[PDB]
Amino acid sequence: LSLYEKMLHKGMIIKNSNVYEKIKEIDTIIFNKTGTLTYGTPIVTQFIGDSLSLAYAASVEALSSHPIAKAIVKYAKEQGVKILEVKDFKEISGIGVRGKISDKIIEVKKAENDIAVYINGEPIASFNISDVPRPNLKDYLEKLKNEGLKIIILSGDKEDKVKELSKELNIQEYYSNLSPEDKVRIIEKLKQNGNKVLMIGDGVNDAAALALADVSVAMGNGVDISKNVADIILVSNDIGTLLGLIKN
Ligand SMILES: Nc1ncnc2c1ncn2[C@@H]1O[C@H](COP(=O)(O)O)[C@@H](O)[C@H]1O
Repeated sequence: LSLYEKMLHKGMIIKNSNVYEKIKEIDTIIFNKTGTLTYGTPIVTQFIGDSLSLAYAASVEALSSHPIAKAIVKYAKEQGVKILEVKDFKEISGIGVRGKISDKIIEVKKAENDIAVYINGEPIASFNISDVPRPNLKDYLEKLKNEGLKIIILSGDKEDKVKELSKELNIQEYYSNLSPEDKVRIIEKLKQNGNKVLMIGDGVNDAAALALADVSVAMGNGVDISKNVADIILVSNDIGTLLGLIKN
């Protein structure tokens, strides 16, 4: 039907209307990592420590709703340990959680294996938690060879998580440990350098960068601040779908 309907049926909401004109001009495609190149769901990739520590950690995390707490709880159930009764539980907002089991103070909190487990102030185990990447690569390579598109990846994630993923999809140019303010500035430079930037984002740390892109795409599973500022919503959460469109 109408162009809007065609796109919607392609899995794309076009909030803008001028965006088509804008797309022919784009020469730089920037991906925010989290929830764009990956699902937005943290998993335990590794636990270091024993099963008693695992049980303690999950028992305490069972009382939090944070995605990380959930991922630990889920990992432990899969190992087959059961949830223990916790007393004097406390979330902290910044660090993590705390609680008392069998006369032992248990804390599960961040660190830098970012997540540590402390039994009576002594770090006893840790979790390495990370994301699940979306299936694909060729799609992106079709971009590289499509037009002469430069592809950049950005995230507030650590240089280890980002380097690994960029190695994976074969992107040379990426930047890690970035705050929104950093991202705004990188895009700023690019636009000042005369580049036309299309950016795909998803979630809190992407909104301000997206608002500043020449054309902006938010993911379907993306947060509201991101979507109310995006030119396009990939309600399909299917990047490939968006790719094709870039193949004008
Ligand atoms: N329930 C939790 N268990 C362990 N660590 C947490 C928890 N909640 C927050 N954190 C830590 O706090 C950081 C930032 O939290 P957030 O700002 O809410 O995403 C996370 O990356 C974790 O290191």
